[PDB]
Amino acid sequence: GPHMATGQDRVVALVDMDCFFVQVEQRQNPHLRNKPCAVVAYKSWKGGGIIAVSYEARAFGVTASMWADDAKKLCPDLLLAQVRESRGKANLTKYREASVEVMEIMSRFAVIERASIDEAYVDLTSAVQERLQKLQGQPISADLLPSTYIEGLPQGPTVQKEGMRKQGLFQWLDSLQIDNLTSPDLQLTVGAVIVEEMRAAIERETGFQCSAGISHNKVLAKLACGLNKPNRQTLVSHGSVPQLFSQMPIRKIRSLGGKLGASVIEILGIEYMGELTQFTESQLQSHFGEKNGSWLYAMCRGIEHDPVKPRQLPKTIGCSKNFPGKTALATREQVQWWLLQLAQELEERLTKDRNDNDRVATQLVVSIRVQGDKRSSLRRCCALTRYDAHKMSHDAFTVIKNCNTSTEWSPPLTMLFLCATKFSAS
DNA sequence: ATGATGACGCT
DNA sequence: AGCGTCAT
Ligand SMILES: Nc1ccn([C@H]2C[C@H](O)[C@@H](COP(=O)(O)OP(=O)(O)OP(=O)(O)O)O2)c(=O)n1
Ligand SMILES: [Ca+2]
Ligand SMILES: [Ca+2]
Repeated sequence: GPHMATGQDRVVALVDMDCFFVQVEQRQNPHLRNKPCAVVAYKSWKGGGIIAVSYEARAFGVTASMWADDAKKLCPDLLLAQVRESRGKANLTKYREASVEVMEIMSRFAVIERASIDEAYVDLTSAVQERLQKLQGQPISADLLPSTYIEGLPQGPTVQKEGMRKQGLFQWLDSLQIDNLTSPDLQLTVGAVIVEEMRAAIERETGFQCSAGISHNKVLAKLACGLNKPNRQTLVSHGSVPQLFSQMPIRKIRSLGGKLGASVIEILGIEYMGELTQFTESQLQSHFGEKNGSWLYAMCRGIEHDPVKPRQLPKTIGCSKNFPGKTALATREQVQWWLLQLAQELEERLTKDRNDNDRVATQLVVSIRVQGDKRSSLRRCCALTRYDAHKMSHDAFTVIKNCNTSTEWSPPLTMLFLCATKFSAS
């Protein structure tokens, strides 16, 4: 139990666009539609680096971080769109703008947290209560959930994918107690009805398809989203967690895909998320720190309290370019010229941002990488007082020039990064 | 060695 | 403040 919390207090969705940069290019160029295709940055080196891949091309084994020339070996008919190039660098404006299209539609339904260029979390708790006030006690038909998967179902007593989806959904809805407006499962179900609507509106008004996850917190909603991609949505109930987590590799859960997840596996000698339940909160805290330990203890039971933050715009605006291998900047003149190119794109994006969103950045963060992967090697800041490219590139040079151990610059820089931050209204 | 981003934690 | 981790 009567005093044990179960993490069923919210309805949270994570919406993520399907092969996003590819859809943006396919909307614009109908020849690319329903074909194996990919988006590449640059062209000179091995046909360019693949940044995004349609599902038709994934069926040939093509992935991101492949060189286009190598992708062609797996998929000879592969079609390519390339990222716009401005001032000698890749420019993502087209995708940032398509992103705004989608975010503004989602923001009509509820408060969103912009999680990336093509993903947003939604807290649907209030919206769900609303929809439950209307539809006073009346059944939810499977027709309101035409693309929803219920994770863990069907169980017990078809041969095709859509057959299985529906069988599971029928089992789910048949068991659903609609007379209790406090039922966590009913609330998730209504949550999923709203997300069907949201996803319909996105596709109607933009042409873009997406997937979604619906559950009681962000981590489960994110996990749920990727269970049935593309163009589908997945409901992960509290009750589904023990079986789902029982064979779920630790690295699949958000924030456990890197070093901490590896420590968890190595120190505890476990593989799957469910196995974490057999450790006390104190043991987990002793191994991984108080915050991580408490987080892990709750999370392996499907419980997480990270709030959906009310934030629709990025908190930073940055411009970055890598200079790998022989292309690494070796002279002072090069460093200054590329700082200028970056500052000019940055100035362009800052002026737009100020006009649109009534805010101004006050700090300029300058970050470089040295040949050989020193320490980002180095990060320094200065005041951003004027949206002026020549001043910003000059200031950035001023704060990094001391790092030169040499007309010549050594060690060669393999990356430059300018980032505007610490925004104030207006 | 996708190269281009973005959010947040630690000290 | 500057570096590290984790992710799209
Ligand atoms: N390391 C990465 C990962 C992604 N992206 C870009 C290209 C993607 O189209 C977009 C969204 O990334 P996702 O990881 O969501 O991948 P997609 O949306 O392309 O595919 P999926 O349908 O698997 O989400 O961000 C990128 O530039 N660099
Ligand atoms: Ca995506
Ligand atoms: Ca994404």
